[PDB]
Amino acid sequence: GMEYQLQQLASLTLVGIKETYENGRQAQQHIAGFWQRCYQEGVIADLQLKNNGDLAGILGLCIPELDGKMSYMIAVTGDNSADIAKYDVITLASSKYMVFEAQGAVPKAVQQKMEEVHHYIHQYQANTVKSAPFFELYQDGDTTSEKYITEIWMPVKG
Repeated sequence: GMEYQLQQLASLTLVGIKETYENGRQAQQHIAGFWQRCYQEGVIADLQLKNNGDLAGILGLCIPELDGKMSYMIAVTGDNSADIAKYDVITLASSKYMVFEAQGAVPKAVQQKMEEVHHYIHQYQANTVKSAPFFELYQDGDTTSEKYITEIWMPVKG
């Protein structure tokens, strides 16, 4: 079902790498490959060394762009300093969130759930959702498992 938990975050510093796609659907078709490349290059290992634990996992941050484009940033919550400048180092502004769970193999289960979440918001949270970045949060585990849990954090007003 579309059960969620309300959570709130202070403003966070996110350190990572961003890719911008033409729109939401083209993003879905490139995101797995983007994760594969970051893994292959050692970017994931490097970001995990910077992970300060503010969020327990690594983020797939979805950044709706003003011109209709969709950016995806692979990132971790980190501390700010000159070092982080090699990567993109941005502030995710404080917000309340509805936090959903996708259970299943990454990326298919996450993209299925994300589609359900957008639909749920489109029907039932039209005037409560915020136009701000939203994210997938990945804990360690076996992401190929049909039992793997990914959190989906959608910003809401309040």
